Amino acid sequence: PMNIFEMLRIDEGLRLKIYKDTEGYYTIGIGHLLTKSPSLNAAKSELDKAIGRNTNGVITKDEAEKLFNQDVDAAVCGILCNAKLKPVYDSLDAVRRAALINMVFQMGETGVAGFTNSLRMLQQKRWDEAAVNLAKSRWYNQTPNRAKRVITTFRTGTWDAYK
Amino acid sequence: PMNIFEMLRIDEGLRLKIYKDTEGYYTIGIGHLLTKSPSLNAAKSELDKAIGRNTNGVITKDEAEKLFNQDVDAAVCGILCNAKLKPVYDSLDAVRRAALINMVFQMGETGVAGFTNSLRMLQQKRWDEAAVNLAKSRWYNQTPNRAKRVITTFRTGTWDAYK
Amino acid sequence: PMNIFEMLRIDEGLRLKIYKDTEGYYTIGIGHLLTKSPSLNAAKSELDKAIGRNTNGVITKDEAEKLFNQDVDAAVCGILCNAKLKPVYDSLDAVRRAALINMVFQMGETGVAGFTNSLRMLQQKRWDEAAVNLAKSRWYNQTPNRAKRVITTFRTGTWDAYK
Amino acid sequence: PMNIFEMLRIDEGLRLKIYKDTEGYYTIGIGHLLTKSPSLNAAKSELDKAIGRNTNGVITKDEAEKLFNQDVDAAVCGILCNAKLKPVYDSLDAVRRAALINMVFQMGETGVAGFTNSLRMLQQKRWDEAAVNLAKSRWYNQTPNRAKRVITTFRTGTWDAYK
Ligand SMILES: [Cl-]
Ligand SMILES: [Cl-]
Ligand SMILES: [Cl-]
Ligand SMILES: [Cl-]
Ligand SMILES: [Cl-]
Ligand SMILES: [Cl-]
Ligand SMILES: [Cl-]
Ligand SMILES: [Cl-]
Ligand SMILES: [Cl-]
Ligand SMILES: [Cl-]
Ligand SMILES: [Cl-]
Ligand SMILES: [Cl-]
Repeated sequence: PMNIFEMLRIDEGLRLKIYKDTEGYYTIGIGHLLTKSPSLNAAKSELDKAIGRNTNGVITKDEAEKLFNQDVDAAVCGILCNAKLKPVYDSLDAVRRAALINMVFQMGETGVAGFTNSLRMLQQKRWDEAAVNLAKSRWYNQTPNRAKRVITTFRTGTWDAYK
Repeated sequence: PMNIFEMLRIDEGLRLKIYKDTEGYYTIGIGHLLTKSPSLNAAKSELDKAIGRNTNGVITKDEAEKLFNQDVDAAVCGILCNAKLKPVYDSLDAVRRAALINMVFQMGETGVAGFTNSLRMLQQKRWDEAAVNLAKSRWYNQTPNRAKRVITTFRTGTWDAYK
Repeated sequence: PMNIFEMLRIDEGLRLKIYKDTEGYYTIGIGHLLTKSPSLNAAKSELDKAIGRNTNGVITKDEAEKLFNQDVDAAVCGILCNAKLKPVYDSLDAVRRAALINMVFQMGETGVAGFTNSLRMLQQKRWDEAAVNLAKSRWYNQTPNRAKRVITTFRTGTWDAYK
Repeated sequence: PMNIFEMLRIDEGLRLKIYKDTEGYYTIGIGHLLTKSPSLNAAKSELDKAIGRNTNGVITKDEAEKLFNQDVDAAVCGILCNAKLKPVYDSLDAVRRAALINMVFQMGETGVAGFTNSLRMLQQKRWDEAAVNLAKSRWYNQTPNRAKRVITTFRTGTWDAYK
């Protein structure tokens, strides 16, 4: 069964033990940054406070899903407080909303808000035109496999790229 | 006279004509991203809507200061909605608040929120300990001149690094 | 089947035609305020913009549910940006979260944030103690049938008061 | 010297000792709600945490101004996250911004957002038309002395109603 958790599990991974992300920072779950502190103990302290348990740096899938939903809520709130993103989000169906949230997980609300032409196209239901435009971007060149899946989601409005 | 506008003018520059930032994106003023679209016309369209004027891609200092204050307000609001940043911000004086906002301009609220040990030190008024810790960071290594000025601001609570 | 839509339908009503709320303001759906303007035309204009349709002041249940979900998202975001509400919300299960959101629909985030002792009790899983305290409140005296249902939801963690 | 602190001091009062507001709730400073709990001890506990001092329920003017600025920042952030208020606020000068913030202190962001016709008039710089419309409102009838001062501020763009 496909949904936003399974989508972001594919795109960001689901890691139950603390690990270093691509910038060297302690992370867990679905891309959840614990701390920029170089101390593994600091990361474990942040994790234990968040989870309410002495984790030893290892969480369960259900705990990861709790952190993930916290992060989804934060993404949605950033979207709703952003004048470029809110009207697009308001106009989108659940699957395309998941694609927009996916972009926020990757680059943050301000980063997604920068796609001014493509966002306008999405609001206007010009799915393929938006997709063709997004595929020309620096975002796409940097992470083309993920971007292609997210763009297919905008084009089709289905989970087909994740099946 | 030193203040947050003059501080960020030194750290991010004050550019009255549209230019490409370090990621190649059209920007103006004090680090204000206009669009990620590769179209200069798109950037000019965003700018003209924001300013209320047909700018030709060139703004006045006062217009730049208006955009800057919009960006400061956005930074402060992100700080106030972040559980790691809000209590620190609430506890800081104006000058150290400017240093925290400066970090948000550079890396965003979620990025600054990652400095969990240093933030705790700031909340506890352990200025030098926070400064020594921040100077060990990847942030510092990447942009050491700016980081050193911001860290001096946290250590001293003065504008001395910008004089 | 019980859920937050059905809960708030019982507590705030589901009205498909524009009506005046208890303060005389044009409202529709599940307590969704359209405008404080005394003009029915103004209310219809706001509604038509929100729905994307020439409604004549009458919406479908599905349209009402869309507006309702917009309002739920706004409530959750206000909760997450409030230092008194966020840690309680983070700690609660889905059913008790619905009770907290219900209070936000009624009185707003700042209003719910005022229940400082009861909120602490909820965070500590002291359900009955929180419920006994809330039943002593001015909120309860003003709207005792709704408050009793919401308080039962906090006490029991079930939808029993709505069945 | 007139400014937003002095404006709201006139409209909401400046009270250095805990008092009950018009709804019976413990309040201090410039309309700052401490708690809805009927316990004066609870109110004193909230106050002491906010101030960092054992206050005995009495604060200094400077402490009141700190709480006031926290409340101004919260109002501005609510304005900036509201699709009806943000574009108006972005377009207004400092004095008229103070009038909008004043309304948020009184009735909250969602309450001010309800003035859909008057807000449009303000965005269009139709000051007198907005003022004439606001004076017809339930808000005005309920609190006519305050509303008249705030409306004069919108009409004139000066502090004249507070001199
Ligand atoms: Cl759609
Ligand atoms: Cl774009
Ligand atoms: Cl990739
Ligand atoms: Cl300080
Ligand atoms: Cl740190
Ligand atoms: Cl540098
Ligand atoms: Cl629970
Ligand atoms: Cl309480
Ligand atoms: Cl009732
Ligand atoms: Cl103006
Ligand atoms: Cl109005
Ligand atoms: Cl009055």
